[PDB]
Order: sequence, then structure tokens, then C-alpha cells
Amino acid sequence: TKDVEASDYAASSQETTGEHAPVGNAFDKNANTFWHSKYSNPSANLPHWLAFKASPGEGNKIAAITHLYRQDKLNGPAKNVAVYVVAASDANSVADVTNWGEPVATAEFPYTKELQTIALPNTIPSGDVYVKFQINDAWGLTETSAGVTWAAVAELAATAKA
Ligand SMILES: CC(=O)N[C@@H]1[C@@H](O[C@@H]2O[C@H](CO)[C@H](O)[C@H](O)[C@H]2O)[C@H](O)[C@@H](CO)O[C@H]1O
Ligand SMILES: [Ca+2]
Repeated sequence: TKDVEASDYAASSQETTGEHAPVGNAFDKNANTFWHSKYSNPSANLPHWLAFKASPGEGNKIAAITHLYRQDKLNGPAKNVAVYVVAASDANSVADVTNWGEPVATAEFPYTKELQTIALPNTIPSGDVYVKFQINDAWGLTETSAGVTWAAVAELAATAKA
């Protein structure tokens, strides 16, 4: 698998007050930086999401989404998550996508900071697509604690069959 060019980043919210965690940090190929949902007041509640345009080249269809948690500490990583994909011809930009359709994939991540890979069905649109990665709930401050209400992602990407 090969990494797919990403562009046109969007997020349901982002924290820039309590720390510097804007949406761009989930796409900069740097495991030491992350996007964080907004938790300073007025805070954002679940679900949280990130969205981007994936451009695998004409003729190709993306194969998977990868997710890398923040790497400094465990602080309630994503648990149940969902992936939406729409053809790029459906809207002018990521921000113009109103209807994401049914999820093409769901996963329950284990309690960890290691890289997660979500395989996508071979029936999704080929070509350039808009992608939304959505965190519906989260792990707790420990593995058996009540789930937290925020989210953080160090790296998000699409891959394609090389
Ligand atoms: C600054 C710090 O270490 N704070 C701790 C909390 O961690 C922060 O949590 C907020 C969300 O509430 C952000 O996620 C931020 O990035 C984290 O550093 C931690 O959740 C609590 C409980 O252990 O202690 C705080 O001290
Ligand atoms: Ca990063």
C-alpha cells in the first residue's frame, strides 16, 4: 500500500486555546503533533470528525484509512469509529459536502496508541473522493473507566493499492 495525497482538511472543531492542536496537525506526517477536538469552553461534544480530499490518481480507488493516536500519553483514545466516502464530483469542496451517506466502514479500536488500519470495501467510488473519519465514542482515562468526551488524532491518511 502507498500513501494517498490528502488536501482540503476540515474538522468538526479544533482546540487552539488550551494548546495548539489545529486540524492541519493530523495531516503533517509528524507523529509528535496532533489535532484535538475543542475542549476549552464552550467545548464540543461527541461525535467528532475529520474530513479531507483523497486523490489516488485516475483509475485508482483508496484501499484503507490509517489512524495514529497522540503519542505522548494515553488520554482516552477513540473507541467506536466510522468512515464515510463520497465521490469528489458530488461537491465543490470538503466544506460543501452535506450528505455523507451510510458509513462504508466501522471499527472498534482497542485501547492503544499504536497505528490502526481500517480496510475499505472495494465497492466505494474510484478516483478522487472526500473522506470523513468520525469518532463516535472513546476509551476512558483508563481502559476500564467511563469514556471521555473529546478526541485527538496525530496522523490520519488514506492508502491505495500500490
Ligand atoms: C495539561 C494536562 O496534563 N492535563 C491533564 C489532562 O490532560 C489533558 O486533557 C485535555 C482534555 O481535558 C486535553 O486532552 C489535553 O491535551 C490533555 O493534556 C488529563 O485528562 C487529566 C486527568 O489525568 O489531568 C490533567 O492534568
Ligand atoms: Ca501530526
